[PDB]
Amino acid sequence: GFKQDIATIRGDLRTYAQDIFLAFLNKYPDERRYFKNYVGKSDQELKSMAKFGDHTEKVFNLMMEVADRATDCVPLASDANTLVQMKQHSSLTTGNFEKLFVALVEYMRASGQSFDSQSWDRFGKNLVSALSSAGMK
Ligand code: HEM
Repeated sequence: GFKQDIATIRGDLRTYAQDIFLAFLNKYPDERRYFKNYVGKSDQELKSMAKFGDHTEKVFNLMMEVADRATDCVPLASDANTLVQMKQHSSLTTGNFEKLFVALVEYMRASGQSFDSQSWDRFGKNLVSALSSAGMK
């Protein structure tokens, strides 16, 4: 279930973080414009870029903390507020986050692995609602 998936992701966070983040950028290539250091870099070039690994790790660690603090895939309003108020997110809208969760759920469905994809899609929906409530356009 969803709690086991957090443990699966955390066990190999760097690899899952890098692989899901790349799946996101490759499915929605316009999103790469927000990451001006990752423009014009192949998957293997980014795996060799220390800041890419550090960024993706820090993003997925926070995502897994928000997921673990959720109850029945409902995130805390305080965690949504953190994601809205972050300086690095100031230009974003809820559609950037729904694209990340669409990509994440499709990655999970395609993997060899027994992810609770329906729960990640619900979590993403609930998080988008919470981001909108915390003032994201
Ligand atoms: C639940 C989803 C997300 C979480 C948990 C998250 C978390 C984070 C964290 C923790 C950082 C700082 C990392 C560091 O200092 O190295 C960060 C940076 C950033 N985030 Fe997000 N983020 C999310 C979704 C998104 C989305 C959908 C976008 C844009 C499409 C985005 C754009 C950025 C950008 C542009 C930065 C600055 C890049 C950098 O660290 O150099 N984030 N995010």
